[PDB]
Amino acid sequence: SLKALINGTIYTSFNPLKKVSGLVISHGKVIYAGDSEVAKKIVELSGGEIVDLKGKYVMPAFFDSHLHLDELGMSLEMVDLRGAKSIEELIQRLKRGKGRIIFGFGWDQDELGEWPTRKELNAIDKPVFIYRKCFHVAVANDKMLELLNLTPSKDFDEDTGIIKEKSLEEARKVINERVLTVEDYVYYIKRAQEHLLDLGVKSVSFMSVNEKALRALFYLEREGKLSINVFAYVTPEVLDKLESIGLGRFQGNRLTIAGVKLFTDGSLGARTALLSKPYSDDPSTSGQLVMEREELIRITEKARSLGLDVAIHAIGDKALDVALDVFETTGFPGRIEHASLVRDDQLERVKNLKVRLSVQPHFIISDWWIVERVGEERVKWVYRFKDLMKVAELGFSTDSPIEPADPWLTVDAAVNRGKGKVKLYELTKDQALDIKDALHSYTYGSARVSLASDIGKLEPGFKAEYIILDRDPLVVKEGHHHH
Amino acid sequence: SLKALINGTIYTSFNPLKKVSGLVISHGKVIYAGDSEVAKKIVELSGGEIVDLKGKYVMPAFFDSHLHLDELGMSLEMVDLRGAKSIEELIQRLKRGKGRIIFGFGWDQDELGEWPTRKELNAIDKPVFIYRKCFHVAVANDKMLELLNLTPSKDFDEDTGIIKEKSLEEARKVINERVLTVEDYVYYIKRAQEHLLDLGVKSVSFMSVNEKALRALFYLEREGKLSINVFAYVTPEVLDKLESIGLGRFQGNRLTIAGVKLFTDGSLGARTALLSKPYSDDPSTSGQLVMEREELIRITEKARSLGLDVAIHAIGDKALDVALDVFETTGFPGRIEHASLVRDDQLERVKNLKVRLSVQPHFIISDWWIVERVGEERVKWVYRFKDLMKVAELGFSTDSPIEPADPWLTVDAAVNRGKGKVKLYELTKDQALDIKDALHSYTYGSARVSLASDIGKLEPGFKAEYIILDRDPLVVKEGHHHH
Repeated sequence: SLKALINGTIYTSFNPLKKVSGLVISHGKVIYAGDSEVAKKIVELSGGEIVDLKGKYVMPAFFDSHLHLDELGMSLEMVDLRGAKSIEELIQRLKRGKGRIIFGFGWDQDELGEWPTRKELNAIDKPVFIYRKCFHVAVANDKMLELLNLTPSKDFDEDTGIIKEKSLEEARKVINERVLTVEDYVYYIKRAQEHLLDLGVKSVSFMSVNEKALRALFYLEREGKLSINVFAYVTPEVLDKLESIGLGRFQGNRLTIAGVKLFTDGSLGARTALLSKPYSDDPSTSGQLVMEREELIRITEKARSLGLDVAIHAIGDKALDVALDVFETTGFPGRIEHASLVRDDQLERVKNLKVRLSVQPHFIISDWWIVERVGEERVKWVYRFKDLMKVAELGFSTDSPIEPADPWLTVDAAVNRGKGKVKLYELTKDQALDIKDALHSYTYGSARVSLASDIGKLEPGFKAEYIILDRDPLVVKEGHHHH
Repeated sequence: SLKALINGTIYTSFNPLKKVSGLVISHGKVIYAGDSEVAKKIVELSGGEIVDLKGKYVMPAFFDSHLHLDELGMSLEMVDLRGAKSIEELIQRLKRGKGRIIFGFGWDQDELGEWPTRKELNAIDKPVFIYRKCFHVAVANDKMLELLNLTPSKDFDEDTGIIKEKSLEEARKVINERVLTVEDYVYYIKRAQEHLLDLGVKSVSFMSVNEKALRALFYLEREGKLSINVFAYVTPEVLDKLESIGLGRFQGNRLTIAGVKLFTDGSLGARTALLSKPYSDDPSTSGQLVMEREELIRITEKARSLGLDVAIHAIGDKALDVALDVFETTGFPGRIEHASLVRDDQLERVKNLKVRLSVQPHFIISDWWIVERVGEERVKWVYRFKDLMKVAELGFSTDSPIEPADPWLTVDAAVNRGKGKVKLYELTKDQALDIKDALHSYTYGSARVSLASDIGKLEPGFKAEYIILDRDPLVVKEGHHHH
């Protein structure tokens, strides 16, 4: 169809700020951006729909440059056990849960009075698997333990049903590869995309797409049931399978086979992020390197032989050195995920290697313990978005479901930096972004970081991914957007 | 870019005949078809290029619904040994050949005076593999035989270098899977597509895409070096590998993973096509079934589980029964390739199952021996294109490089049926098509047969694949098209 959007205020770009009064759209792409009367005239001659905006505002849709579509779907279906004050309350919540397997999250023995147990969870006549708050421990009943068939170890207590550390790593792998079916993944991804679409997020980079998530994505693409643009960054294990048929970058209608996702380190919360000096609240540790340079380089080169992008998780400042070493050696300006701790000296190296950065501003709000982890002397390195925007293309993301998916909450985090919420604000005030730069990062910034060359602006040649607002987005309080 | 094609005669459809004077094209798609002044006005308002046709004619580009892109590339690079009158002449031709391995075709011992031999071909300091006329026998030198490492049998004479029957089948498999590299396939496909593009063929169904051809296609697609639309029909072996990642129908920019290609029988020339009664010139044989129904159904269902199309080769009339049995049982209206012999009773079954047909009219010209194979009593079943067009969507193709790729030669074959060239004309006069129906079959007919829903017409919504002609294509002698 050929359509015009007329008689409204259409933002086509944020950096630089450009507004028009009329758009012409042909087959999902903008072909004219300018005067409202010209737009209407074009569509009158051609034949087609003329949409009266009636003074409403139009902006490019949000692009979340880093999330987990399958995990978001699971999270939306999970039983919420946060704030449960007794085993009784916990069992009552789990009994209301729907589906083949009852997944839950968020319980805390401090709230409950005691740990939940395998025996207590046997009262639910379904496999039950429940994550503790912070997702480093889980408890399972008999039926779920039968499905999991976990390797005996000290990290798996068979009597109490408590699964932690590497046994939890095993349990997650088994759930993701064996227990869940492709049909489950289709269901989870459908749920996630409808949630995102309702929030105005119309494009994503889906990180760590595994074998079954990829099968689900292919299914949804061929059925025309993918409702958002998905840039798939596969696991190394999936990359091996792509290589076996020679499938590299491939852009479909909604699905793009985009890249591979790699890890250098863990997280600051668990103290597994790799630092150049020990943790300030644990001087015995400096974090944990997940993969060595040689293996990271090998996977990067395999991906590059297929024209695929390479995204590397690096939270700690030493992990960033490792990630930058990989990109320097391969001569590929890749993307770095998180970039949570960046030293003053690393800013110029980021600039010189021309790397892309995907950051998650809502982590400022969630990670209240950050200054305890890194100390005051490293505070200036923390989530330094204003500094990073100067040296690299910067995209915004939520890492959903780790943070809420609502883009306005992440915009607020970047603009206001946890003012009145967390210690970090007072210490890092000068890193606050203005609303224009935040919206740019969450639209065109995210698209560029994801190598989506026709997304992020509403200028001619770009995909017509837009959202319609009642008010000027630059002028509304972030937490006050409706419907 | 937004462009207008104005001041010309643009055929947008052949059945029914529709002409306009102006087209507007946006991002490779037609968005307006109509008056020349309206088209120019649209592009003036929008901004963009206005192309003056200066009275020239425009038609949808040809769509060859069945060819072998890799084999066409190889054929164009091969040494032509047709008409070589001595071993001396043959060696002289092969010495002028370029490349790592010297491939040749078309020699005949009747022209040469004698068979060529391994020893004689040792005079060329490269691996040499030379097909006899009709491609059922080949001869190879020492170097090529080293590369091939063929299994000892009666069909492989190691002293003379003569390879035939199942040893030739082995040699071809080894060449295609092991001897040729992906880089060779990239080179062959590039050569083929430039040849086709120069002929006005802008879309193809590429049949029996093997593992390395698929790798090459993926490479060309990601590099943006595919210059024609390619609908890939993979081998069953490749289909297994698609299934391993869940890759089904997938439409990229130029490359579509479209389907799987299956075989019921052989060919009438070799008397391997499967007939319901013995051959008229060999009463001892009725042809040869390549694959049984159960296996054909299994592969069809595997493909259908991935939303992939299924194309079945059926030349003989009994082979057609087998193909129709597969489509009936699976409940899938698939496509049949060739449909060379169709009985009066099979016409209604074709109609009822709603199958698509890809036919090759130039076979009328090449297959001079056809009436000897099938006899006069089966002549009415032969290449009955007018009858078939009444009961099914019909696409035209060349099966290149088996026939010449020039679409005008195939148009002529359908319209004139070998008048003054072969016996078949006088016997099957009434099956001749008019030029409008031939052009329709070679554009929209071929697209529909290949499930290319946005190719084949120059109406709004369709891809702008067109060719520019000096004259009205409906009014020019077929063999008289220039440049």
